[PDB]
Amino acid sequence: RTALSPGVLSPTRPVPNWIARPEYVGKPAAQEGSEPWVQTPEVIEKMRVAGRIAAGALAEAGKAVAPGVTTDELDRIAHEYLVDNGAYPSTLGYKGFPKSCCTSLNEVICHGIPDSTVITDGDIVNIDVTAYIGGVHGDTNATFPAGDVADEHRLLVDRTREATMRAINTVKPGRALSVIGRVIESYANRFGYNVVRDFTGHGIGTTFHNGLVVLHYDQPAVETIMQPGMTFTIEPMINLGALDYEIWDDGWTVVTKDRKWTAQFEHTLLVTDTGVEILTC
Ligand SMILES: CO[C@@H](C(=O)NC[C@@H]1CCCN(C(=O)C2CC2)C1)[C@H](O)[C@@H](O)[C@H](O)/C=C/C(C)(C)C
Ligand SMILES: [Mn+2]
Ligand SMILES: [Mn+2]
Repeated sequence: RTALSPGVLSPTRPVPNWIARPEYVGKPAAQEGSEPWVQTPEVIEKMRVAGRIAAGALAEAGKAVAPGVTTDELDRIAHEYLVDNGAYPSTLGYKGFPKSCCTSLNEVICHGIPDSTVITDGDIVNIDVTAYIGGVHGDTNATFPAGDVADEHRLLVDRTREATMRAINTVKPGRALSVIGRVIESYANRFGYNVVRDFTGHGIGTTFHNGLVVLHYDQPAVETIMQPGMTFTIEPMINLGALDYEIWDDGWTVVTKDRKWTAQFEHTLLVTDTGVEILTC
């Protein structure tokens, strides 16, 4: 279709007061980045709840992807799902972000802001929802087709889901963390795609981004070894075109400079005693 441009935002959606806010709501920055990478058994139990709720919200919003829907409506459905299940939407009020999920159409790499933009036939849309409940976070995203998606765009989406799943399969105690981005990038590059560098996955727990970084490209200089009880996301963004990007005037929305489309998937993972468990169903 035509290159995207910003629509109009709807007003802030309320959250029932009884649902606890993360500490960072309304503040310039979050108190995150230096927390332990291995979680306690108590926190891991809590993170199974938050992950399940985030995965339900993402699935409910995904069911509404269809030509003619607005990205604001996806956000209303995600928001409603989270608050009906007792969870706060972690994006809402993180460094002022104004909505309860990120909706990233077509050439939007990440961090799209739900708004009056109407989806049309052929579009792809990433919906990224995080839930905060029991003092911990759960983060997941997926890219959904709207209507009759072109073969090159269908392939990019299915190969980005494959890359994410291949990477998840490598996770176990003792594995070098660098294998994740080796597996993602070696697979994506077979088809000539380019793996985004400047946005990464991350440890997650009682804080949204806890200071652990997970790269999605090949970077053998990272020495980090995976430990039982570590919790982190794998969330590669994969481009049909070049990596060069621009940020919109809202200071959030990241778009490819060449306007070629891009796809993402994300799960929150637990390193178990023997392998990996997807906490976001
Ligand atoms: C692609 O998006 C991921 C992403 O930017 N990661 C990079 C980390 C972003 C925050 C700062 N970082 C840290 O290491 C700091 C320790 C805190 C890098 C992000 O985690 C998404 O999955 C999440 O759903 C959206 C979060 C908002 C920022 C829109 C609310
Ligand atoms: Mn996310
Ligand atoms: Mn994330």
